[PDB]
Order: sequence, then C-alpha cells, then structure tokens
Amino acid sequence: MKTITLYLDPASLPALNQLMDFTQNNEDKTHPRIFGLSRFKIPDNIITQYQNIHFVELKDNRPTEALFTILDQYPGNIELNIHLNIAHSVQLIRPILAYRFKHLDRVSIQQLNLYDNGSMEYVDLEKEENKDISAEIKQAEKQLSHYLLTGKIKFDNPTIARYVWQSAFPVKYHFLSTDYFEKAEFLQPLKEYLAENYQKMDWTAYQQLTPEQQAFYLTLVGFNDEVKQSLEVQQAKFIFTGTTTWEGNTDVREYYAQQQLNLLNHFTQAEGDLFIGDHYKIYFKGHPRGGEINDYILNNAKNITNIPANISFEVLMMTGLLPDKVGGVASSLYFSLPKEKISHIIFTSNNPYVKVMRRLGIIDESQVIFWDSLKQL
Ligand SMILES: Nc1ccn([C@@H]2O[C@H](COP(=O)(O)O)[C@@H](O)[C@H]2O)c(=O)n1
Repeated sequence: MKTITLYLDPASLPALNQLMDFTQNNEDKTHPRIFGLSRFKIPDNIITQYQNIHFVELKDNRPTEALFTILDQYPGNIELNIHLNIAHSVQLIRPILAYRFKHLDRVSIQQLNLYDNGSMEYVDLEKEENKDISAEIKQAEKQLSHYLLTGKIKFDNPTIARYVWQSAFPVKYHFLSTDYFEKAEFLQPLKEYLAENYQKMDWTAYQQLTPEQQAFYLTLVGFNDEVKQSLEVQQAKFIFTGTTTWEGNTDVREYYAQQQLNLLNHFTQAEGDLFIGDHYKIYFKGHPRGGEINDYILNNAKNITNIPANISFEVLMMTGLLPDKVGGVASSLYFSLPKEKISHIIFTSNNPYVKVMRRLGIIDESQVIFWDSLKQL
C-alpha cells in the first residue's frame, strides 16, 4: 500500500503552510506528491530532485479531471493524505471523493490537514453569532454524511460544515487564530467538539528547520537575497500592505487601486491622518493577487521599495526581518503580527471583520477607519 500526499489551495495562506509541510518532509524523494497550489510555482531545480511529483490545476475551487489521470498511475491500494484550505474544503475534496466512488476497493482517505484561508473563516464564523452552534454541528455532520454517501452537496450551514470533518476522517486543523475559538463564547460548543483536533499555525516551524531546509523553504516561497538585503538596511522601516478585491469588476478594481494609493499617502505624507514620521524607509507589500492594484501603487508613488507581491508577509517574521511598523488594509497577515508593529489597520466599506479583529484585540474600541472616510490628498 502507498500514501499519496495532496497539497491543495487556490489561495495564499494555506499554500504557505503546506510548503512548510513539504519542506519538513523533503528528504523522501519518491513519496508521491500532487501540488494543486494556484499561487505557487515550484522551481524546476526542485521538481528535478523528486520522483512521483505531480501538478494539478484548480478550477472553481477544485482540482480538475486531470487529477484522475495522475491517480490512475497508482493502480494499487492508495491512502490519501490531503492538505486543504478550510473555507474551500468541501469543493476541493469533491473530485477526490468522486474518484473514490469509482475506485472503492483501492482508494481511501488517510487523513486531512486543514489550514485557514485566513481572516475569511473568522469573518464567516462571526456571522453565525446568533445561532445554536451545538445544533448546527449535528446537522452539519448529518449533511456531511449525505455528501460522503451520495456525492451530493447540500449544507444548511456551509460555514459550520467546514469544521465537522472529524466525523468522517482523522483530521488536524491549523488555525490562524485559536484565540478566536476561546474568546467567541457563542462558539464554545465548536471548541469543545473539535477537542484535540486543532492547533495554531506554527510560525516557529522555520526556526526549527535545518539550514538546508531553511534555504529550500525560502526558494519555495520566493524570498530571494535581493529582497532579504533590502530589508537588512539600517534605517527604521514601514511596510504598507496592499489588499485586493475578488470582484472581477473592473470599476471596483480601479476604485480599490485609487483608495489604496490615497491610504498610502495618509501614512507617508506629513498632512496625512496616519502620518508615521519622516524618518522611515517606505516599503510596499502588495497583495499576492492585487495585480493592477499593485501596479497602480508603484506607478503612482515615490521613494517606495517594492517587496514582490507573491512573497507572503509572514516570511519576514520567520526570517526575523519584520519592520518597525506595518499599516494598510485589514489582512490575514495582521493576525500573527506582534502588536507593537501595528501602525493602523484600515477597513474597506455591524461589520463582522471589524468585530473579529476587536474580539482578538488586534484593534481597540476606538472608531474604526474605513478608507472611503479618508480625504483625498
Ligand atoms: N499585502 C499582503 C496581503 C496578503 N498576503 C498573504 O496572503 C494571505 C491572506 O491575506 P488576505 O487576508 O489580505 O487575502 C496572508 O496571510 C499573507 O500571507 C501578503 O503576503 N501580503
């Protein structure tokens, strides 16, 4: 019998966690691996060192039918070690479960490892504040059973359904915020139900790698020597962090780009509401999917040092290269940032994201700043 490891994520944070998993397990050159990480391209000089290494496109938050061609190459008993984005877990596993239906005698699910998309899960859970969570859990388990038995998806509570995987498989959840599950009292039945099936995302993992693995990991995440040297300058630093919109609406993307540029000006200009001081070196950490929103900043700002957008902010924490101050639009990156490094967090326009951050003490009780409430400088 054979284990096949699948690394699946259309987003950013779960993929970053999974690249660490790959690094920790990188000595085994023959272990079958299937990478479905949309935002990441494993360098060819790494692929070359591995056999039984496979790549699958994601479409509509699920591996395409090309997954089946890969799995067909392993005609014996196979156990699937699946790494998943939590918010998209139901769709991402969908084709794996379809394949299993057709190959009942040889395909099993060994275990799930699940990682937060990021703030998304917490914003979603916040919207469930007024529900009987204990009862939502039981209904979600029942409906998960219907899914596993019929292949059909129908959840009364899609959000709670994300957390009932243990009723079917050995699972481990990796949470951006374990504090949220403790502090949100309405969620106490969920914390109790999840028992010993969860842990916090471990940001000390990198410090524990061998020098060789640390180098390997940095290559995976794109943290090159040029970027490292730019952050090793001996001057106090501010990193302005970008956001993106999922709206494939051009007018919305253009509005975001404009508001974000104006927000940067509020941090960096002396007359800005959020003025940080003249002594800072200014950096830009665009959102991985900002695209033309990122370009807008670089084309329209000055005296700013770009940090390549696909480099996850959290890599700076691992490498001990965090700046003095960080500011920009509310982001998953702010959940693991030391409090002393927050300049200001700004929201796009009872806001559940605001509520999430307030519950966690990431922001205080003062009036939140939305970016449409900032004067155009
Ligand atoms: N400016 C940004 C925004 C996001 N990100 C990465 O993408 C993830 C999800 O962030 P968002 O919640 O902003 O979509 C983060 O945890 C961070 O790794 C980044 O590296 N730089």
